[PDB]
Amino acid sequence: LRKVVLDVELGREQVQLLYKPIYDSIADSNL
Amino acid sequence: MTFSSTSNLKELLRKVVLDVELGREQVQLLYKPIYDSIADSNL
Repeated sequence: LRKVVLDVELGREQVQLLYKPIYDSIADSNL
Repeated sequence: MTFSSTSNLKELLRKVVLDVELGREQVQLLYKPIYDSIADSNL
């Protein structure tokens, strides 16, 4: 018979960059 | 002469029935907001 999969919601949660409002970014490859 | 004499002869008297509005209450589907439908005719 036909095979059907229960399309359930799994997978690890996405992670967000929460630090940005605090730190003052300094970007330079010369450091 | 008395109406009580002819009371039993129901076929002579006008038949009137008072409306009652009797029946069965409609049954709504309350579960719809909670569930996610998966309609497939070959499950």
